[PDB]
Amino acid sequence: PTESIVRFPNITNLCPFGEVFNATRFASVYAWNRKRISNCVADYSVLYNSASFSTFKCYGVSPTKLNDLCFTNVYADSFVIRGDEVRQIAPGQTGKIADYNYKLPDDFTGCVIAWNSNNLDSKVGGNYNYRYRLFRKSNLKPFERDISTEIYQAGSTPCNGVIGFNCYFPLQSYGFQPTNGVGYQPYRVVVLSFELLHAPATVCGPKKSTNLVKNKCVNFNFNGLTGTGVLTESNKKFLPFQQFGRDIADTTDAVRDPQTLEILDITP
Amino acid sequence: PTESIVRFPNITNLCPFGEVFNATRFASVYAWNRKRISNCVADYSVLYNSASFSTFKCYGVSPTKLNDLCFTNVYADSFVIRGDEVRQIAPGQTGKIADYNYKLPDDFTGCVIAWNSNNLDSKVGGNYNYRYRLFRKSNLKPFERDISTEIYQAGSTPCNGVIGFNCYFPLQSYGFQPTNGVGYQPYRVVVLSFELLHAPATVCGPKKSTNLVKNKCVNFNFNGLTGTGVLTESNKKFLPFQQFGRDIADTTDAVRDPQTLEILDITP
Amino acid sequence: PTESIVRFPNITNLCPFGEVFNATRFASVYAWNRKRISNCVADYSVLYNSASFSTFKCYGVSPTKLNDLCFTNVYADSFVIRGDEVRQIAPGQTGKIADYNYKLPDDFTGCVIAWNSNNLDSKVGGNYNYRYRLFRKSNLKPFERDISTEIYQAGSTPCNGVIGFNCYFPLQSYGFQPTNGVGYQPYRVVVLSFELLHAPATVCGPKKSTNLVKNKCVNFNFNGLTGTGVLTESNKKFLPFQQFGRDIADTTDAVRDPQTLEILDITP
Amino acid sequence: PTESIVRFPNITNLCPFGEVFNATRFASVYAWNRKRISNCVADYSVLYNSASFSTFKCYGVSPTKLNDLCFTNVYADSFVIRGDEVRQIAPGQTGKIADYNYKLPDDFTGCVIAWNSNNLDSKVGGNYNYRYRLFRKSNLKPFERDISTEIYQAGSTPCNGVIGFNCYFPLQSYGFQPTNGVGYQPYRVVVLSFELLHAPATVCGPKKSTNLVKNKCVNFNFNGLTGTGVLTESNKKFLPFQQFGRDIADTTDAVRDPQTLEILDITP
Amino acid sequence: PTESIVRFPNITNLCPFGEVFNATRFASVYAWNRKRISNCVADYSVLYNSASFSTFKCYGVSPTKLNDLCFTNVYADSFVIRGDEVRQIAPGQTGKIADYNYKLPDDFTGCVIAWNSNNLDSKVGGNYNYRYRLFRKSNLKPFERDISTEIYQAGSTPCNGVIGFNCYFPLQSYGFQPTNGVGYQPYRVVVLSFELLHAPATVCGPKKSTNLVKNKCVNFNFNGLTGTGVLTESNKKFLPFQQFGRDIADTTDAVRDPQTLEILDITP
Amino acid sequence: PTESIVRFPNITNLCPFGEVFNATRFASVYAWNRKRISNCVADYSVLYNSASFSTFKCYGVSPTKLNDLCFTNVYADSFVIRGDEVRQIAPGQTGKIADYNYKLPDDFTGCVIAWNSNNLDSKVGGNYNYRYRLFRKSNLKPFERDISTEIYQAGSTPCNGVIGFNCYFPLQSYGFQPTNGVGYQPYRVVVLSFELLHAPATVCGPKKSTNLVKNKCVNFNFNGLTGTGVLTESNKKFLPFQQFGRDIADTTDAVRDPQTLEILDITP
Ligand SMILES: *[C@@H]1O[C@H](CO)[C@@H](O)[C@H](O)[C@H]1NC(C)=O
Ligand SMILES: *[C@@H]1O[C@H](CO)[C@@H](O)[C@H](O)[C@H]1NC(C)=O
Ligand SMILES: *[C@@H]1O[C@H](CO)[C@@H](O)[C@H](O)[C@H]1NC(C)=O
Ligand SMILES: *[C@@H]1O[C@H](CO)[C@@H](O)[C@H](O)[C@H]1NC(C)=O
Ligand SMILES: *[C@@H]1O[C@H](CO)[C@@H](O)[C@H](O)[C@H]1NC(C)=O
Ligand SMILES: *[C@@H]1O[C@H](CO)[C@@H](O)[C@H](O)[C@H]1NC(C)=O
Ligand SMILES: *[C@@H]1O[C@H](CO)[C@@H](O)[C@H](O)[C@H]1NC(C)=O
Ligand SMILES: *[C@@H]1O[C@H](CO)[C@@H](O)[C@H](O)[C@H]1NC(C)=O
Ligand SMILES: *[C@@H]1O[C@H](CO)[C@@H](O)[C@H](O)[C@H]1NC(C)=O
Ligand SMILES: *[C@@H]1O[C@H](CO)[C@@H](O)[C@H](O)[C@H]1NC(C)=O
Ligand SMILES: *[C@@H]1O[C@H](CO)[C@@H](O)[C@H](O)[C@H]1NC(C)=O
Ligand SMILES: *[C@@H]1O[C@H](CO)[C@@H](O)[C@H](O)[C@H]1NC(C)=O
Repeated sequence: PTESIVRFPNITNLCPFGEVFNATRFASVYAWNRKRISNCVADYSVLYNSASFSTFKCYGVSPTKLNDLCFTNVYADSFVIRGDEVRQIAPGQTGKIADYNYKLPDDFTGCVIAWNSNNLDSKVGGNYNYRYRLFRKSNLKPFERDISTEIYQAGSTPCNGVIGFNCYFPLQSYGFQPTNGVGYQPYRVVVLSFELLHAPATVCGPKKSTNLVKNKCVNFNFNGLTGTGVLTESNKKFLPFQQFGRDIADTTDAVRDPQTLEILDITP
Repeated sequence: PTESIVRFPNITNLCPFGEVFNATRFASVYAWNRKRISNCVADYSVLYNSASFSTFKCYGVSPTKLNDLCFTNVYADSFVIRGDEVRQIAPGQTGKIADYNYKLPDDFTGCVIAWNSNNLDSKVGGNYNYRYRLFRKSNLKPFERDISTEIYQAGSTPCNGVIGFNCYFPLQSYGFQPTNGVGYQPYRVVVLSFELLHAPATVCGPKKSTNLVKNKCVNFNFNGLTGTGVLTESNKKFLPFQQFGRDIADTTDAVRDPQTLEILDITP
Repeated sequence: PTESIVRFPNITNLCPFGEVFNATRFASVYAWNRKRISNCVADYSVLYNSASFSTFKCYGVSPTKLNDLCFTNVYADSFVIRGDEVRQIAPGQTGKIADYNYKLPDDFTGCVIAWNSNNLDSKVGGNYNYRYRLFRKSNLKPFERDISTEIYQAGSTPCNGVIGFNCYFPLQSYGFQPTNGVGYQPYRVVVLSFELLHAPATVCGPKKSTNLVKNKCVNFNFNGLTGTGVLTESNKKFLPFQQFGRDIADTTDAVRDPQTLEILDITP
Repeated sequence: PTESIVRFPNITNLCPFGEVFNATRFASVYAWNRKRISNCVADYSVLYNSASFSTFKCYGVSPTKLNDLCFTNVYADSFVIRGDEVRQIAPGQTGKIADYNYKLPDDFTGCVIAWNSNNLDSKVGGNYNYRYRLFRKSNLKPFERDISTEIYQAGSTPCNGVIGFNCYFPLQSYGFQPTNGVGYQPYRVVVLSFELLHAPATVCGPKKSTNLVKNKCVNFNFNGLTGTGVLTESNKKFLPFQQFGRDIADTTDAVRDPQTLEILDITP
Repeated sequence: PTESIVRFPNITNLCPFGEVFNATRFASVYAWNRKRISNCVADYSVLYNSASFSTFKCYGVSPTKLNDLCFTNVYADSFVIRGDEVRQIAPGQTGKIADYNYKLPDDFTGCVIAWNSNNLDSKVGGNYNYRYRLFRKSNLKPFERDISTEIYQAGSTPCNGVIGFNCYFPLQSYGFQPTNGVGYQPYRVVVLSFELLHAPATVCGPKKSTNLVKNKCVNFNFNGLTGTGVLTESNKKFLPFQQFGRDIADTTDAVRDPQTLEILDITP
Repeated sequence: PTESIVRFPNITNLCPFGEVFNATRFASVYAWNRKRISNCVADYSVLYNSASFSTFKCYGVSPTKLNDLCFTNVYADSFVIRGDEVRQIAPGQTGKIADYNYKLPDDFTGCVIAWNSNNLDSKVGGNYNYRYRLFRKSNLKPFERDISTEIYQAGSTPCNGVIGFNCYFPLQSYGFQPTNGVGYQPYRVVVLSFELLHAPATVCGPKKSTNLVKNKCVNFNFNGLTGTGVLTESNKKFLPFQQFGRDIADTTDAVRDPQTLEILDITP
């Protein structure tokens, strides 16, 4: 191959990562806010090169390569937790946050971002506006939220909606102090889950497209699908929903152009 | 003086310190339990010799000399706190327990007995039945309790007694676990308050009453009234409520016998 | 398989776990006490459900699946160690307790049960009755107890049976106090070690036996020997010590019934 | 006394305490910033009401009585130091800040106001902008500022104006991290200094100025001069520099009215 | 007064502060080594100005003024303790060291000099040669040395020279390691006690003797006795053991010259 | 095999570890000193048996098996750090010392030796002769040394080589004190890296050389190459740079003796 032919869709607007990562108030972990990111371009090397983030652990994908991939959808989950609970935001972990507040699936393709927010979220005299669910009958399914406020019966006696002996309120405040220990500062956590459905991808990295070159052995990056071959005109009539064609060997024979919406036939 | 004579009333019922120190369940610090001890002989040797009481700080009375004195009324304040906040139970300190839960007066005459109770008040998974008042409008008065449960407004919004943003429950749980450190481990605290007024003493030690030896220079202890003199037979007509007697110079010159109700002149 | 058949020997006495776990005085770690448990029914549910054991770590056996398995004999090793020495009671770990006091094998099968015992093993002023072996020439073998009290020759000079310079006593006191931190607090440790030999299993869980079903395909648990097959009456004669009849293919072909003493061939 | 009279000069402007306490960037402790507060009304109650301040130690004047008094001049000193070194801002105290950076007089009249400033002064990657003088040949005199950057010589070898072995820069960077403990936490300290010398007082509390009641026995606070008397007219020839007279008994008997510049007589 | 006359005895030999402080191995605190120091010039500013001692806290005398004083005898008591126990070497303090190992009288006059000794007194694997007395029936008297090794009876059972249950060895090892914390770190402590009683002075400071001038008003420092007066010839026949002279007014009116053994009349 | 033949060359001098480990002064971590050790005998068991080395971690070799295997060349890297960043001297670890001062490759072969030096590298009042590189624009490559003293521009403004606002000096002082904590105490670190490139061995340990026995199946160690064979005589034409010889089977079959320059055929 001589030169790569990158074809990405003609998207003009950047993804609203700034509003998600720089918002004034984040939600509590029991009622975490999920934002749907779609139909835009997202720069992921801005997040990595910024040294504000204490944690940038990515599972199932590499953080440096994130600008080269087109995901179908992005879900951004934002909440505030304790410092010692940051390690519970991982696939296959146990604890109060993992079981009762935010559960990550084992088959997780995404990145976990955690930065210290002692400056903006903590307050002297106590910031008790951040609460976490401490009591639940059963553990949470992955990507499930619990906003219930029913009194957790921890004994034989019914509670009748009144707090007291063995009847506790399900949500407990953190009590954040600026004079707290290293494990007790507020941490804002944004979990970026990359949905990779077999669909037209709408969140692409910031890569400049290259105009189409055919009839020669070239590299190509069609919607994040890297390959090498000769691109020719395809007689095959793809259905409108269909975006890829798979041979008997499960390798893409043809791809629908993401800019001019035509069919190109890949040959080795 | 030749010999020492001690005359006490013939009270043989032992004071209920077993109910105070060996109760199955204590109460929370916001609703600390007060017990009135009177009209019994008190044994403070069993408190002093015990090898479980980590803190035995006595204010206004010597801890070794608890057995010698006589009092009228004893107030036992039992509650459960954590280790770091045991130091707040003293005259003149600040903190959440001192300001909003239990305040000791600066003129406190009594002892503070604190011992670790990690085995009885901690449960694996958390023992949340012990609560403390965390928010209050104004600091507490000495020997004042606040068992009201009203939602504390921490902002400028009238939120109608529903927990949420800037409206917090007044009581917060300790959440005791056996794995927690000694700063956050349960400590049972019994505060003994002795009041010595111009009243006949009802709480005394187990000091034996000796025989009445008159017309000799003896050291004497009549119901806690120590001194030296030559006790003889009197002709004064005390009224039944009148225990001792005073001269023109406001010095004790006659006492009533605790046992046989006989008036004895103390000449020096 | 249509039905499930469980056959266990008709033994009814409970195993003396109460004597092991609720004893008033535990021995020191250098002279740890091993008790042989056999010929009884062991209910491991009462250990698991109760919330006092801070550390409950099983190696080689799933902790929640203790009830269904049958063991030949159980050895319970009890001792007292401080909080930072709890992590050394594990296979493959190092430390003073692992090298000189109690060493577990790398192939250990069983559970480690450690709970805080600050009330029973600490007195104010120091509880020095719990000693650990501090000096030894060589590390201990697995499950080997050393109670020798010769003076340790640290230097090049003969000790001559007197403590002095470069000659130390091998045992050293913990010195527990209730004010000490959780690293220096008493923990009572019971190590359950299960052996699975060719002997008949005597320590079985609280699972209840069912009726024997013959000539039909069932799923059977014969005294811990799980399997599936058509149980049929056999003409095989087993010697009294022999309990099962593995063939040339190392698969269980016949089992002696633990109650009625019947030889039962298994057809797949 | 029939009533109370408070006569203060007709000063309208509020004191610029917003530009001192809420300044964007404080100076370092080696070059601490001193601001002269005069000719304005000062409200010290609003400083005491805020719970942001973690240290409000006032020496020689009580914090509750701050609004009552009047002063001629206020010296507002501001700097940033770590949490462990807050205690060295005290009269008759020793330390690095006391010897080399900021020394208070042994008889100091004012308030040391220190609050935690983690949110304003810390940043990720460390805020090293705040420097403290660590090396000096001699200890600092009280209220003396040293901004010399000469290289301190520790050994006999002359430094020659370059950094090297035994020749160190006199200023050391603090190294404030958001993840540091409370010991190394950035704290902003404001040291208010008051002069009690007799002069025309320019700064007073927010107390309302009442009318002038003559020939009736009233309490008075004439520009901070507390007393009780019958305020009558005077025929004394007060010169312009003379603000309050005195008698042969060295007691205050004639005070100039601050608003009218009219001499009044205090009659007991 | 015109001149100042210092007369000290003609001694030149320096007493071994080097052997006290720079010894290779010190002694344990239960068997602290006391050395008698007499007939020497002692340069206390060598110990004061050297940046080697972490603590140089002096009781009853100023450390800077020690060069200008003369004492009859100096006791140097050297031992090794831990960092947290350095505080306990003081009058009116409690602990294990103060009660059982080294006790200081309440009228103590001297200095306590403590410096860290990590490289000398620690070893990887534990340095156990430094022992402290942990058990004693009664508290120690001031300056009492106890080197007895008898088994402490902490219970009712006789011990009979065998260590075991409730029978402990009285000496307990520190167990120093170089990786230990600064509280558990080996500190060498030397306590200097000065006999200021009425006796011939032997230990004197490095002040140089000046020539004797008579019949004028001069300040004088005769063997550490300071005054102002006129020195003249005296007819008082002193007995050879007598140094000072005194009258009914309890004032020193005659002294003996340290060098010429001449009796001088101090006329004021 | 019958006996083992260990053949080491005729080397008489010892490797100069004395000034590497027991030098009076060490260099700082930014200017880490490197010493090349070759052509001598090194006794690693002296370092192994030392009672002062707290950390003796090794990578790519066993800490027990370092003496018997002998290496081509030894690079000794010496620097002083504090106790917290001892863990940062490991491959793959991230930190200030790792990124900016001393970086080890991920395939590092050798041993890290660290020991506390609080009595040598700390002085009362502070020892500031040991510096570390705090700021660098890029992370260091493995084994590169950067001693540049250029002013680190931390802001946008060009300040032209002067210290000031965001123009920090790159080096900073540890500031060791004897009373500091174990994290802030000096630790001398000697990294002993070894390369195993294709070259004749120059440093080998103190193991003695045995006489040759030919025509018998003996275990042999020919200067780091260990095998089993019948070392018969040869007739090879080995050029003087050929240390050993390999056949078509890619196995060692001819070794020239290091002590006699005689080629020996290894026959299986
Ligand atoms: C949030 O604001 C800061 C301040 O300018 C900026 O550096 C950062 O890049 C912003 N975050 C995002 C995701 O743009
Ligand atoms: C953008 O892409 C669409 C197909 O996705 C195409 O129809 C349209 O013409 C493109 N816009 C421009 C300006 O080329
Ligand atoms: C509580 O019970 C224990 C049980 O032996 C006893 O020793 C102790 O004296 C009791 N407490 C009081 C105050 O009597
Ligand atoms: C006991 O005291 C009472 C006073 O209440 C008295 O009446 C009675 O006689 C006394 N009894 C004896 C045996 O002293
Ligand atoms: C020990 O005694 C307690 C007392 O309630 C009981 O709950 C526990 O089950 C006992 N332990 C065992 C192993 O039976
Ligand atoms: C109990 O087991 C024994 C086996 O030794 C057997 O002989 C006996 O019949 C059994 N009893 C019952 C009631 O099953
Ligand atoms: C600084 O700003 C805060 C913001 O609300 C305010 O509450 C405070 O009073 C201000 N400080 C002063 C001295 O005015
Ligand atoms: C304000 O004070 C000045 C002098 O103190 C006086 O001359 C003037 O009349 C006053 N004005 C008012 C309105 O009181
Ligand atoms: C101990 O030896 C060192 C070595 O130079 C010396 O500086 C110090 O002054 C000596 N101390 C005494 C008390 O002699
Ligand atoms: C030294 O002092 C003695 C008295 O103790 C005296 O007899 C002698 O003459 C003195 N010598 C000198 C040289 O001053
Ligand atoms: C000493 O070394 C030389 C050169 O390496 C060698 O030729 C000689 O044989 C050696 N000496 C002995 C006794 O082997
Ligand atoms: C450094 O000196 C000590 C002094 O005994 C010695 O034990 C040690 O072996 C020396 N270090 C080396 C590397 O030889």
